[PDB]
Amino acid sequence: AECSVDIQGNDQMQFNTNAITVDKSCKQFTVNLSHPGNLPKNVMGHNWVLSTAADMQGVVTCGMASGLDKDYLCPDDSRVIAHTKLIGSGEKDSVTFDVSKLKGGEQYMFFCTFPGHSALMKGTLTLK
Ligand SMILES: [Cu+2]
Repeated sequence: AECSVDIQGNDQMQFNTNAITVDKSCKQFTVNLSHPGNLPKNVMGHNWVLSTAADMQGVVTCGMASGLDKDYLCPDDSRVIAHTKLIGSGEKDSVTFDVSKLKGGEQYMFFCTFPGHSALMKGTLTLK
């Protein structure tokens, strides 16, 4: 089983994957996020945030006004299944979550909540 994925967010507003597969035999799944660019996090910060497709817009909106010092996420927001911190150029963060948190018939999305990023920085996550 492959129970981790490495993801990059760059200075051109791109994640390097659009779709993440979580092998259902994994008890835990890990995302290792890094930022290959030169731009600092107040200009081009990225996080990796997971929610159901239905919840994505609310999480993104709640985040846009939570501000930079809250990593553009509403604190202790239970719609967020898992998230990293907001990182800038040359930084990295990882998150590990319980695969039991994923419902098998549900649609999940991952995205960055830095204001405006999620138009491009989004993809699917699928338990299979
Ligand atoms: Cu971003």
